[PDB]
Amino acid sequence: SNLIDFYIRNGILEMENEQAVYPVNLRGVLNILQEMYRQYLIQSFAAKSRTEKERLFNNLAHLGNILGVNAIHSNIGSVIYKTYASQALTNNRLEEKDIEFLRNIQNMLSMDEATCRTLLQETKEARAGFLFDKIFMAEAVAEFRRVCRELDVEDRRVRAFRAEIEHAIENSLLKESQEELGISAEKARQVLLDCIQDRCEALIVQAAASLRQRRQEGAARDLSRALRQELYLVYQAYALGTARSNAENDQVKEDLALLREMLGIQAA
Repeated sequence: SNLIDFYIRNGILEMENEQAVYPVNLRGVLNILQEMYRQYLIQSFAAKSRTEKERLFNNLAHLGNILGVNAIHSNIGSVIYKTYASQALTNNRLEEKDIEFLRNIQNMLSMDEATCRTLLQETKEARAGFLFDKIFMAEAVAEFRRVCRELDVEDRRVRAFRAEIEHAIENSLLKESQEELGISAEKARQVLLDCIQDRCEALIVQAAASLRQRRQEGAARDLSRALRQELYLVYQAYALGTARSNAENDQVKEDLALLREMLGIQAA
């Protein structure tokens, strides 16, 4: 039966490749017929010795003889034999290492230029992990824009800005615009109003929270005034007004006024 069939397999009757085969199966777990070809095939894609080169592909033949074109399937094969070991060199270790291992990979395979037809297909989405869930960080969400250009070269503007906001605030002005321009290197360059509606609803919390009880809203000012009750907080502007006047340096002179012109411009 499938019992005299496997007993026909008693024909192929390898121990090695046979065992290894079924072994590669029952284990990994399945068309008794299927893996049969499978394992064999990649076993052939191996190193030659004129007669093994023969028995193998020769029985590899008696195989198609079994199944008995569909042989495009021997392409769905290496396909993953690639994709796997492929994206294997995924997480940035591109090198001459990839270069190296890779080729040789497609070597013990068929694969015409199709290589690329995946080389990136992989490298491609290879990013779709990171820059997709760029949230779980922002320096990475940017790290995408870092390398997610290196290889591959919609609220995509949201993080773009958020990662631009958090990064910019923590973080010259116009060449850093080039850092926010790294964002225009992902999103449009006209979404400053999703930037402003994104950098405006931030200043507040500092106003609301710094402004609450004992000593200062001078801090929530220094950093929130790092942008570009009513007179009460205009006193933090008064507070540093003198507190800042901690040197009366040439600049201290100009940064104190316009700034105090901002809390003053952002009057109330």
